[PDB]
Amino acid sequence: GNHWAVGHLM
Repeated sequence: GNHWAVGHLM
């Protein structure tokens, strides 16, 4: 996965 962008999928 990616470090950031952890506030969209979940």
